[PDB]
Amino acid sequence: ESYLSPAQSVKPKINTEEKLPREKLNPPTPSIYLESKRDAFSPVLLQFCTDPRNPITVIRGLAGSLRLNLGLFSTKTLVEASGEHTVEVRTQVQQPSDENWDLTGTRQIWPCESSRSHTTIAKYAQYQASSFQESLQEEIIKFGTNIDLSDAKRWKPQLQELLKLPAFMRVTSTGNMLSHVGHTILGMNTVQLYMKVPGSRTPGHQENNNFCSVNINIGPGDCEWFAVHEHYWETISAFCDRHGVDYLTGSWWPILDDLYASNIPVYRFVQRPGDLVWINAGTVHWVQATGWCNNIAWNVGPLTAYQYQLALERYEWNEVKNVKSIVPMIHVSWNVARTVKISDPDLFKMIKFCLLQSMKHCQVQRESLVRAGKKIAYQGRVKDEPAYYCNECDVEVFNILFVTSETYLVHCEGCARRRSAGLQGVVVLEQYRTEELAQAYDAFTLAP
Ligand SMILES: O=C(O)CNC(=O)C(=O)O
Ligand code: NI
Ligand SMILES: [Zn+2]
Repeated sequence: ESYLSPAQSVKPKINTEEKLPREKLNPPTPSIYLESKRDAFSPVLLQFCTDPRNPITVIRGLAGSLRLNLGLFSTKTLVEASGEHTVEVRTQVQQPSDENWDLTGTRQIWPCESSRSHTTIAKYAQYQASSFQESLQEEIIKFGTNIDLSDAKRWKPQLQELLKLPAFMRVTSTGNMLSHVGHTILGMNTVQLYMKVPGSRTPGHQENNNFCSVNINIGPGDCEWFAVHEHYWETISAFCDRHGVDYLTGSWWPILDDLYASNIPVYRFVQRPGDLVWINAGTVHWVQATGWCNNIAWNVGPLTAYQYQLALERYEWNEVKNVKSIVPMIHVSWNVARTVKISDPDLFKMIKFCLLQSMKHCQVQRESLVRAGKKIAYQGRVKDEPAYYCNECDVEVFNILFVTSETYLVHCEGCARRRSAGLQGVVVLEQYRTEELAQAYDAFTLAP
């Protein structure tokens, strides 16, 4: 049933069963300094970032290296650009980066209090200033997050500046899987902006479907990072379950000494302004703003055996957990095989095996349908067309689809069948004839 071949895994081997020393558990943060852009467009750094052995990466002083203008992202510039833009606010209590405490501050705990509000960039930029104001007068916090640069109109010069980036860091690249979904998934293939005051905290998580993440500190203020290799993710999960916080949907701040006691190595590093953090596929992380700063982040799937697997594992994992994979993987794999060539021998062979199963399933789902006497219509495809999801379970639907009215809905077989037992009142369609898929399959081969 699975779309992956375990025998094909490009994952590293960390069968490590020996308590690593203290120097191991506080391992040095992989880091790169960019003299010149020539460096930036080098393949060597691409190698580095994608290396499955490097869960996180900080390129140093990258911005000034490409001469990227971060004033475009300054809070002053954003207010002019859009003053009334909506931003969601997360209210929290200001604490030190490694600690999360109970209200009485007696003991330390995983679950992270977070409370949503909304406001305008306008007012919030005001708060960011009125906060820094009193800090001066001296010598509970609000956090702006999930602000869309998606609109290419008012954000135009903004988005036209991160085109200076190497191909693999860009929001849209023919070599970026998020680019083959064929529609917008916000803050992944769009740019999200964060405006912070000191102690602004993002709790533990992984990127959607294990996609790599690019993050650039606008500055001035520093951002403190913590991260853990994708390998340990399910044991961290185990902590959340224990503490009654949802791993995937929940807001949690890890207790480091818990992780250390788990023989779990932790990267911390500081991100200064102009520094680009690259989160590799799979890496559990959480962040805290030591300063006043703005940050910018979007998601990038590279094309690598590693990225693809982890994307697809999480995908199968979400079906199982009954969470929605924000990326329509089977749609993407097909959309890619067709558009893009492939050098990478493991990557190739992985998408191919996935496609085969994608193809094998339709052939079954159809076969059980046709002997069930169901009429299967063919509806072709429009250009610029979205992937499909069930209405109830939110699982991805590809190829054959189940439609209902009152204006139209799409279901998977199970959720459909439940509704109507004989698929009565349901119209089964095929977006792809069996030959269509058949040819596109062997049309897919290996590029030098
Ligand atoms: O930059 C921040 O505050 C949070 N960023 C992320 O979690 C990311 O880029 O993946
Ligand atoms: Ni993240
Ligand atoms: Zn369903």
